Amino acid sequence: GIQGLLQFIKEASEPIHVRKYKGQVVAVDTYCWLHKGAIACAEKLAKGEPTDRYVGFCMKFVNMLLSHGIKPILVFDGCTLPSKKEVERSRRERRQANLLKGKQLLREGKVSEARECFTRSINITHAMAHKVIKAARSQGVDCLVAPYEADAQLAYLNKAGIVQAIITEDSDLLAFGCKKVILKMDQFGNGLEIDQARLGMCRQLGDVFTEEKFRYMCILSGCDYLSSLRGIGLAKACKVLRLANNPDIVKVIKKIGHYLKMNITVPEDYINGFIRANNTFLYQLVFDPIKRKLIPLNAYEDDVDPETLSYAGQYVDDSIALQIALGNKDINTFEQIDDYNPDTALYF
DNA sequence: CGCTAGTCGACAT
DNA sequence: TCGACTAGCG
Ligand SMILES: [Mn+2]
Ligand SMILES: [Mn+2]
Ligand SMILES: [Mn+2]
Ligand code: NA
Repeated sequence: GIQGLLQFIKEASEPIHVRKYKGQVVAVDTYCWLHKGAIACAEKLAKGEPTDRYVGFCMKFVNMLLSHGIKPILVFDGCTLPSKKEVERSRRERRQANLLKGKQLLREGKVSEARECFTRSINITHAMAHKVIKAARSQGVDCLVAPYEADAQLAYLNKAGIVQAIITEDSDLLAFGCKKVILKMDQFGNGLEIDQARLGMCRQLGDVFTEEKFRYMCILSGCDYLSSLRGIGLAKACKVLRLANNPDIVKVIKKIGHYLKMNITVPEDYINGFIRANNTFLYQLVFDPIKRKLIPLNAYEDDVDPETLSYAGQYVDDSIALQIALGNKDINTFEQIDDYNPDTALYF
């Protein structure tokens, strides 16, 4: 999550409606709808009580898309990424803390604060997502569980031309190189659209509107893969990259103390972290829904050795990747929880 | 002025 | 899954 990215490129956004993509294909970061839908029933998901309201919550959105002739491809998060294991551990810890806090508040009498702790201990399991998948398949809507992060999968779907837009709330999709991103979409169909090509409209970006430089900026600002340097945001990173008259990024990062004229100590492990973060944004494993195989988000360059890309996702057999993609195989238990077969009547 | 980290929100009666 | 708002510090 690139904090303050949306407001930073505000001049490259515009209010639209979904009808602009009428008759076209659009992929969806479904976990946002899952969270917002789970908020309405936080306490019941906290007590372990049976609840399927979030299903209907996502379904009114899906149906709203179907009403305007849109073809939605619901994309779901899959396995945990090693480049995000720290943030995941932290989030898990906070969810646990809030859960225990709320449960303690139930043993007193405070009902509001307990609900406030329960609405911040929301854990979107893969079973709920599977419920949403079943509900979507009952309506004939394509679904796809990403090998890891849904971000990279959406990015691939958008870059491959399989979809023409990405409905999400996360700003990372821009850093992954998505062409068209639809943000802040209500249940009525109104939202903001940020096109990559329009990134040149932002005067405060300068010449930093190319995919590579924009990615470097987003990384230097501070992402989930790598915490930024102390005192470095979007503006200073963009400033460095604008003053960066050098194709090699490493030397620039080593010269960040010069480009900003500040006292910045940069550890080697932070440089390695930047390389790993960049390679995470570039070559994270996604799933080709047509050829049915595990591929990186972008084709490997000649200046990169895929042997040292374990943090960007581990390769598995294409059959397993397909079973996970369909959602038939649970992410954790790695066991078959469903028996859906797309052949026996997205996947051409 | 820009960056940081904490608070607060998304639901919907 | 995330972002929006802001007091407080450089
Ligand atoms: Mn998760
Ligand atoms: Mn994501
Ligand atoms: Mn993300
Ligand atoms: Na930062």
